[PDB]
Amino acid sequence: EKTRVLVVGGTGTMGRRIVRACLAEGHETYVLQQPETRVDIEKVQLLYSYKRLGARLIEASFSDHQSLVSAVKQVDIVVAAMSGVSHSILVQLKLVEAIKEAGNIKRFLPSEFGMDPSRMGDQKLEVRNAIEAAGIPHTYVVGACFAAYFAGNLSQMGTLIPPKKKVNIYGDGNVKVVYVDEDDIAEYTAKTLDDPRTINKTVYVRPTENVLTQMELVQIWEKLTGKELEKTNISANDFLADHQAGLGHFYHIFYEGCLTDHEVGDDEEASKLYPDVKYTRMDEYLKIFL
Amino acid sequence: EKTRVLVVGGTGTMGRRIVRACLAEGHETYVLQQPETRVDIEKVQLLYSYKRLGARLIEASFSDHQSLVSAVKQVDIVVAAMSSHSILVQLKLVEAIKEAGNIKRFLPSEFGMDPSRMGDQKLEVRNAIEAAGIPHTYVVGACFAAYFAGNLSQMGTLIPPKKKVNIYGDGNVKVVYVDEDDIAEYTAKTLDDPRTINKTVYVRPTENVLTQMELVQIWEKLTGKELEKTNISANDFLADHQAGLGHFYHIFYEGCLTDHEVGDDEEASKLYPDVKYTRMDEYLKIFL
Ligand SMILES: NC(=O)C1=CN([C@@H]2O[C@H](COP(=O)(O)OP(=O)(O)OC[C@H]3O[C@@H](n4cnc5c(N)ncnc54)[C@H](OP(=O)(O)O)[C@@H]3O)[C@@H](O)[C@H]2O)C=CC1
Ligand SMILES: NC(=O)C1=CN([C@@H]2O[C@H](COP(=O)(O)OP(=O)(O)OC[C@H]3O[C@@H](n4cnc5c(N)ncnc54)[C@H](OP(=O)(O)O)[C@@H]3O)[C@@H](O)[C@H]2O)C=CC1
Ligand SMILES: COc1cc(C[C@@H](CO)[C@H](CO)Cc2ccc(O)c(OC)c2)ccc1O
Ligand SMILES: COc1cc(C[C@@H](CO)[C@H](CO)Cc2ccc(O)c(OC)c2)ccc1O
Repeated sequence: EKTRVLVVGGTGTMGRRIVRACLAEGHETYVLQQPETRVDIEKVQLLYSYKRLGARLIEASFSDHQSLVSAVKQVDIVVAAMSGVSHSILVQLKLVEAIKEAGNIKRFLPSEFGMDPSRMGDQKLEVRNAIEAAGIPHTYVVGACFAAYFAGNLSQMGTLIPPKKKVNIYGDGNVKVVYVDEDDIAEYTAKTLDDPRTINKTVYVRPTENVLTQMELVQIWEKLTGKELEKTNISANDFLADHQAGLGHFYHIFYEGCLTDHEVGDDEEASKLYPDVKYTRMDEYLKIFL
Repeated sequence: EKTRVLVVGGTGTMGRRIVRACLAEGHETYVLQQPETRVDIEKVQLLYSYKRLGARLIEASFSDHQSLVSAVKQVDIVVAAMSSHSILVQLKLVEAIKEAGNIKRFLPSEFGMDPSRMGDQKLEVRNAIEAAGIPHTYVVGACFAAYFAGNLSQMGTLIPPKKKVNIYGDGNVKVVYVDEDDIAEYTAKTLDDPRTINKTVYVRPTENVLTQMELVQIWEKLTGKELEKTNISANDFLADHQAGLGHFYHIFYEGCLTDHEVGDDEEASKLYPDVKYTRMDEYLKIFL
C-alpha cells in the first residue's frame, strides 16, 4: 500500500534527513549501502541505525552497473543526495542509466536542494538533461539556503556558530535570501516525491517568514542575545578576488539575489503545497546557540 | 544533589556515548567545545544535539590555560575521551585540574587494553594524574564490539562476512567483546562511586567473555549457515604499519585481555548488576 523509496546518499548531511523523513511520512524506505571505502564507523552505525526505524539496506557499487539495476528494480522511487560541493554529483549519470534500463521507477528526484542550476547567476543541469532525455518522471527540489551553512553562522564563512563580536555584511545586507532548516527540506522532499501536483515539476522551498535579508537574520540574532554586533559592510568588488570554500555561490545568493528575485506560485511552493509542515523560523533555529 | 561531569572528547566515538550516559544517569553534564578545526557539520551539530537533552557546552582551548582552568572550576568530575599526539594533550588538562583542584575525580582516557601490561602514552598520563593528587578511576579492559564483534574480528570491515573467515591462531583465545554503550554506562556509574575511587575499574561482563571461534559461531547460528574458515598462526601473523596490528596480536594470540582475572570488587558487571549489558547474540542481530 506504500510508496517504496530508495534514498541514495543516505548517510550524508541532507541524505540522512531524507531517510528519516521518508520513514516518518510512512514510506517503505530504502537506503543504498555502498561497498565500504575504509574503516568508517560513523557511516556504518548511521547505516544500521536505519533498520531499527523500519528501513532496509540494498547493496550496490556504482562501479557495478547491474548492481544498480538490482537496486532500483526493488523500489518505486529513487531520491539522490550525494556530494555536490563537481564529479561527485555526476555519479548520478550512472544511476540514471540504471533507472532507465529498469523502467519500474515512477519518479526520480536528483540531488538539488538549493540554488536552481537552470538559471545563470553547475553540472547538475547535465543531470537534469539526462533524466528528461530518458524520460524519467522527476521533481526538482530547489531554492533554499541550508540553515546550518548560512543562518547559524549569520552567513559568515569558515565557521558554523554565531559570532560574538563582529559580523561581515555583503552589500548592505538587504538582499533577501531563503534560510531553511534542512529538516524541513527533507519533509518537503518526502511529501513531494509522490504528490500528483509536483511530478515533472520544480518544487520551490520558500517558507514565507524565512524569506529574509542577511541584516534581518542578524537582527534576529541581536534581538535574541541582546547585543549589537560590530557590522562591516562589504561591496561586490571588495568581495571579488580574481580558492576559498565556494565564493561564486555566496556572491549570487547574497549580492545578486538569485534565490528571491523571481517570485513563485502557491502551486509550486513547498510551504503552500504542504501547509501542514510547521517549518522552523530562524528566531527558533538560532535559539540553540544562545 | 549530583556531581558535575565535564566530558572531554565529547563528539568522539566513546565521548558521545559518555555524554549521553552521564545525562542518562542524571549528571549535570558539560561538554568541552573546542575552537573549530574546520567547517564540521557533524562535529558542530553533535555538540548542539547535547544541549537539547540538558547538557551544557563549555568553550575552552588547549592553546589557552585558564580556559581549561575556568571550565574545570565548574564541575565535580571530568572524564576525557580522546583518540598518538591526541593522548598527550591530557597533560595540559592535568595541569588545569591540578591548578583548579576543585576536582573530586578524573577518569582519564582508557577504555581499551590496559597499557600497564608491557607486552603507551596513557601510562605517561597516569603517572601525571597520580603525581598531582587527582582522585581517579581507569576504565579498562574492553574490546570495542563495533570494532571487533560486528566484523567478527575481521580486519578492514565493520560488518559480518558472508562465506570466508579469518581466524587468529586456533581461535580458542578468549577476548573481551563489549558494545561501547555499556562501557559508557559503566563509566557513568563508576565516576562518583566511592568503591572505585583511585582504582582501575574492569569491564569484562561474564557472558561476553568469548573466543573468536565462539563469536564466529554465535553468528553462524544466527544465519543458519557456516563459514569457510581460514586459520592463521603466530609466525605467519607477524609482518615485518597496518592499523596497529600489535593490538590484534596481544589480544588474539597473547590473550592479554584475559590472561588474568579480576576481583568482582573491580569488575563493572559485578559492581553494576543493574546494567543489563548486551550479549553478542543481540548486538549481532542488527546486521542480519
Ligand atoms: N545551502 C544549500 O542549499 C546546500 C546545498 N548542497 C547540495 O544538497 C545536496 C546534498 O548534498 P550534501 O548533503 O551536501 O553532500 P555530502 O558531502 O554531505 O555527502 C553526503 C553523501 O553523499 C555521498 N557521497 C559523497 N561523496 C561520494 C562519492 N565519491 N561517491 C559516492 N557517494 C558520495 C555519500 O552517500 P552514500 O555513502 O550513501 O553513497 C555521502 O555519504 C547536493 O546537491 C549539495 O550540492 C550542499 C551544501 C549546502
Ligand atoms: N577496542 C577498544 O576497546 C578501543 C579503545 N579506544 C579508546 O576510547 C577512547 C575514546 O576514543 P574514540 O572515542 O573511540 O575515538 P576518537 O579518536 O574518534 O575520539 C574523537 C574525539 O576525540 C577529540 N579529538 C580528536 N583529536 C583531538 C585532539 N588533537 N585534541 C583534542 N581532542 C581531540 C575530539 O573531541 P571534541 O572535538 O568533542 O573536543 C574528537 O571528537 C580512547 O582513549 C581510546 O584509547 C578507542 C578505539 C577502540
Ligand atoms: C544554495 O545552494 C547551494 C549551496 C552550496 C553551498 C556550498 C558551496 O560550495 C558550501 C557548503 O557545501 C557553502 C559554504 C561555503 C563556505 C563556507 O565558509 C560556508 O560557511 C559555513 C559555507 C552548494 C550548492 C548549492 O546548491
Ligand atoms: C582493545 O584495546 C584497544 C584497542 C584499540 C583499537 C585501535 C588500535 O589502533 C584501532 C583504532 O585506533 C582499531 C582498529 C584496528 C585495526 C582494524 O582493522 C580496525 O578495523 C575495524 C580497527 C585502541 C586502544 C585500545 O586500548
